[PDB]
Amino acid sequence: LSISPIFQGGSYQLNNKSIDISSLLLDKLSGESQTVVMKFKADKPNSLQALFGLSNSKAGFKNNYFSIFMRDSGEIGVEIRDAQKGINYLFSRPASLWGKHKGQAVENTLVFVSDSKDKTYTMYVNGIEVFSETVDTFLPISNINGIDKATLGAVNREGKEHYLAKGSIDEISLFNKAISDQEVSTIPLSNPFQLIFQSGDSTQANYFRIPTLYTLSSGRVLSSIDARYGGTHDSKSKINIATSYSDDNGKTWSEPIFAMKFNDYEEQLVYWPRDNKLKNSQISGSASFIDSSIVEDKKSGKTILLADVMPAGIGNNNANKADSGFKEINGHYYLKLKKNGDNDFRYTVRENGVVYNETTNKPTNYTINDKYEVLEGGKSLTVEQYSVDFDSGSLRERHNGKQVPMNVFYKDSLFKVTPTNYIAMTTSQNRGESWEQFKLLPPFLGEKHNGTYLCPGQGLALKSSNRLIFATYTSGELTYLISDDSGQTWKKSSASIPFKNATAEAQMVELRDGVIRTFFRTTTGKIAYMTSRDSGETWSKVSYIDGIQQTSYGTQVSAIKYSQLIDGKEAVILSTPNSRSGRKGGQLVVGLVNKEDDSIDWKYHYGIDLPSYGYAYSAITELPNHHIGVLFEKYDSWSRNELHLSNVVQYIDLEINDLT
Ligand SMILES: CC(=O)N[C@H]1[C@H]([C@H](O)[C@H](O)CO)OC(C(=O)O)=C[C@@H]1O
Ligand SMILES: O=S(=O)(O)[C@]1(CNC2CCCCC2)C[C@@H](O)[C@@H](O)C1
Repeated sequence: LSISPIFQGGSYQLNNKSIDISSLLLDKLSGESQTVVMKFKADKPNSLQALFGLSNSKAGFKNNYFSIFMRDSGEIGVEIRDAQKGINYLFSRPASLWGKHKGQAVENTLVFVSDSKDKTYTMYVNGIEVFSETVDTFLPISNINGIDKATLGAVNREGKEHYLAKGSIDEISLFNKAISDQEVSTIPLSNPFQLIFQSGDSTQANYFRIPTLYTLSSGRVLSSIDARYGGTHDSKSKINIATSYSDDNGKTWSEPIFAMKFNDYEEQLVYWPRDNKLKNSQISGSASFIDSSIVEDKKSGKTILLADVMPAGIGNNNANKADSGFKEINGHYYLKLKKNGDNDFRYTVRENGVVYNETTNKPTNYTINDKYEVLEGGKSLTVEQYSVDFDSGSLRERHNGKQVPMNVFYKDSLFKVTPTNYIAMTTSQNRGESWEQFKLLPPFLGEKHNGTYLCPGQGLALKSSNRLIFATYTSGELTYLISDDSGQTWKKSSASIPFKNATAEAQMVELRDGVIRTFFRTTTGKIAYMTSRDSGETWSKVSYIDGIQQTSYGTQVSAIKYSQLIDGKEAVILSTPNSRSGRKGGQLVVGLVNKEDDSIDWKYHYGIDLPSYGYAYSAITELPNHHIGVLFEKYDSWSRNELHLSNVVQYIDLEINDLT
């Protein structure tokens, strides 16, 4: 750093008894700007505990203190309080911490900058900015009226220990300066994780959800994700699908590119509001992609990626359930279009993108190209792009002066698709270095049924054939999409399930040649499964796994077949929260296959981090060196308290010995 600390100490054990460092620190504090750098572990935290306190300990001044505190939910924050000044600041962010990794307490690196010149308080944990708050009336942390105690592991209020901590502070430094963002980035870290996608990267999305991982035949490992712009909200929103790969067993990852992108709205990095008045603000006029899945095709060598596609302002809540968006004429399916001013859909898209008029069966002078863009007489039509802002105190979506190709999925398009959900595919011929323009899959359940929903994660490539399968769900069933010709044509295999309107997110493993077990989310608090023994043509009844708990609403479960024997048996690995309370208590569960009947003995449970720390959607893959890569949402993506968090989708590397 550009300056030396005014105080430095270390190896403090916090065992429900605070340590007083007043004599060491208080007379060193000077000026109105301070930086606290603290390396600390808390693998068995109390419900709510202070790591560091500056306080007025005298009778009558219980509300005059500064503290850095944490919760056993993983939340970190500060309080800055002075009764005389009439100031009570509370800043925090959920899901900011690690507890344990590979059975070992994680050294978290916390940097808090209190900057009087910019009147801004900024918190970083593990190299990640979790909050930055500017105020009209700045309160320097050591200018609190009557401060007489500096405390580790509690806050001294009126002579008593409040917020008693269990943990350790291995290193703490304080500086009479607000160190710059640049200098913060030089502070050495001890992180157990890495980021593949992150705020400020090439996607310019401040948020990410729905990770995938897939190990390709070359040894490259590929990842996809929802790059979500309008906070962490599902569609309707602006969301693109981004990808990144690793050629060195997950050690380093490429700068992300888009596999599927719309441009009716600008790609903006926005700090979405988290207060109770505005947090449900939602980009409402943008088209989007959501929930991707990846597979590799042995035949063509192509990588194939599917995702749901949502027209402008559409998501699963308002998608028309009674319309596929296609017209069936003969045995063929054609995308329907509504033209500006018509109250019905009087057009279809035919072969070679010719826009046809259904009311008179004439072709028009309009065509749809390979990017689903509108051409008139071969000339590209355009629309004006939108940008979003909260400058007026609420969400505004408005034209920004920039023209972009007119797309049938856009709000401002001359021709518009049916307001319902679709599935598209794209392919890469260079293992994720570039992606083709996407194609819509045809409808599978008839003219008047909305599309199914893609199960995020991996598709399945069968070992002994060229069959490709992508699981999807809808009301009352899993609908497996099957291709035997490199994704050129698809057919459905329907498998009834005993829940109506479920989110039956399903992932498959091939237990042995032609035998597929599918594990899926339900509404019962238990993960279910079904088996196919004819490469997906037919499916067994549904069974449930005991020994793992989910919530009533459930969470995606990822699943792989391990290439190596474990305890002499074939192994399957599941990744899921294990909790009936929320999306937390992340585990990998190792199951050994009983060859006699293909039953699975769930023998090992690996705790990814604390039971109380967040874990939601996840991706797992066997890396080429036989380690396991896990990319997962490290927060509760269901909780309405943990919306719009940045850099919570994280990646770790595990070995089987860590799991057993
Ligand atoms: C297409 C879509 O909306 N998919 C979303 C899915 C869906 O909303 C479901 O109906 C309710 O779980 O929910 C979740 C979720 O965190 O639970 C993530 C998906 O991105
Ligand atoms: O067996 S595959 O289905 O082709 C696959 C990869 N197998 C290799 C075997 C050799 C070690 C690394 C993983 C498993 C799925 O989880 C995908 O990652 C693709």
